[PDB]
Amino acid sequence: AMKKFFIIGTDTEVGKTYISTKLIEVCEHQNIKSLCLKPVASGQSELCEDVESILNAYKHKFTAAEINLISFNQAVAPHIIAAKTKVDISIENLKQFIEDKYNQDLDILFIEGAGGLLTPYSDHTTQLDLIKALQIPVLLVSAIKVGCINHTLLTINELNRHNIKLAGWIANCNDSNIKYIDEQINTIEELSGYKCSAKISRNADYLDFIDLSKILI
Amino acid sequence: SNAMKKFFIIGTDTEVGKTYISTKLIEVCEHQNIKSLCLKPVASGQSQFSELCEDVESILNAYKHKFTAAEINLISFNQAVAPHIIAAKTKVDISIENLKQFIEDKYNQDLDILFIEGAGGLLTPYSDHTTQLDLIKALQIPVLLVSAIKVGCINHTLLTINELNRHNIKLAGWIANCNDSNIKYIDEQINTIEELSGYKCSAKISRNADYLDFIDLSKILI
Ligand code: NA
Ligand code: NA
Ligand code: NA
Ligand code: NA
Ligand code: NA
Repeated sequence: AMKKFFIIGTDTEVGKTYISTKLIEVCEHQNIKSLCLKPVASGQSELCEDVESILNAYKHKFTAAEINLISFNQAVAPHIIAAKTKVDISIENLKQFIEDKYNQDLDILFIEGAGGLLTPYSDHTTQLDLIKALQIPVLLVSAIKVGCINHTLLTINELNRHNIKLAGWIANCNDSNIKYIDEQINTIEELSGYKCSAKISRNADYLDFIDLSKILI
Repeated sequence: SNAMKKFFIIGTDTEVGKTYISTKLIEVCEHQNIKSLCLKPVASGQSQFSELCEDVESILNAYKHKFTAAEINLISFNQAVAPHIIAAKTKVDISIENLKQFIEDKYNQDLDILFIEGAGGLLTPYSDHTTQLDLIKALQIPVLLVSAIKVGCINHTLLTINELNRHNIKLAGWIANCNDSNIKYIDEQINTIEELSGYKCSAKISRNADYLDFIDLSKILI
């Protein structure tokens, strides 16, 4: 009965990790047994910054080896760094790593990906290939800024083409200088047909936790 | 002109240097004595020096004012935000039918090439129920895709190409706009896009002018 969510962004640097920490915080506060994986990571803090962020959200209940399989140091590709260092980001190895968690006593398993939907894992594979092999739903994090509507709709359409369920989308309103935030969110909802699951801003709010909790119910 | 070739120019994101590429395409035509026109039917972002939008001014300057602002643009907004949002706030309807008529009305002119510069990405909205793609579909013309090479460009370029392919829209070519010389692994990213998409890059444009630039850009038109 374990719920599973593969977390992707609409672009690189949409605050996806920040959202993962908020989802972890909701589970922890509700005494829900959860785990958040970061199977592929880049950019060192010994451990990568996103790996450290997730371990810190769980108050070190888990280890880096329990959540991460492969790490890169340059903030470009995991995939271009993988080719430069002569290592592979293998779909089968990542699939086995994630599916191995399915018999743990968890209510929810989150899997934070390595950027966008078609972020490559090689010059012949993308993150979609892994998500499609897993046959699990996606949680899409959209950073609200000029151009986000095009990126959010493109990502939702690609998911639809490959019959990957969209469990929900989250508006990361990480920049209060962006004008017409509410209008951009309403447009994405209208054009996509998906109501926004949660509107998260820098200003901490309990509605964030109420809305985030509903994704998990 | 019955022989007129048409190209709808779109970007992988809102600020990818689309207009700079359009000015280079105009320059190749002007130099080869090819009769061309470049439209910017929907524009946003006021010029630094006039009441007109910056992209409208760039196109007019590229043609040395052989055309008027009314010939190249139908709808303009001062704010550099999603055009449909300003349109809704200012009681302006961005209509697919009106844009289609504005563009198709140029087809009886003595032009060898018609460029139409779009207003952001493929799915940038024109309203709460339409996007740029609806106009492109209605026009039945090929697209030129401008991709700014930067981290995240692979995902955006592949998503845009796949959306074109789903709606049976011809991709005339994609251009790598290497507008930021500080970006790491530029050739590796272009190579990844070519291998995953199946489309060889039509032209690699950098901050420094090159012979390859004009040869490659000319080949898109021939
Ligand atoms: Na296991
Ligand atoms: Na493949
Ligand atoms: Na589907
Ligand atoms: Na006419
Ligand atoms: Na529609």
